Amino acid sequence: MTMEQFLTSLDMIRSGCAPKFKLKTEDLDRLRVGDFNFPPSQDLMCYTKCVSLMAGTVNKKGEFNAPKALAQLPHLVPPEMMEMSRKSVEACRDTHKQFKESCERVYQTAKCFSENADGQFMWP
Repeated sequence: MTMEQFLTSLDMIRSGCAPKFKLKTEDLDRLRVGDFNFPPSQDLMCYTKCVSLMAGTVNKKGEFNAPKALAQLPHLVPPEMMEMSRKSVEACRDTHKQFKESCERVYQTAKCFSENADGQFMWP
């Protein structure tokens, strides 16, 4: 997909997950620009899980699937972000093992992607 299709896909992905949770707009704005530097509610963490379940990068237990995430990337991120994402998959493949609860596992992995991002990171 192109950069333009990607940017617009962020809103479409959000639309399939946000109505399931009680979320603050200011928290979603921050996640959208990759700022995970604030305490998340349970709802916001489970929101990251819903987004990642839509992407197919995690299972319902919140376990990140690095081989599948790598095979999914061409369908998720534009060519400009492939390498950053590839690098972030590798650095964050084990983050999920420090946490047991599925929503926290995914959230912590997403936060890792944002921190390890060597460029701008955007979350739906």
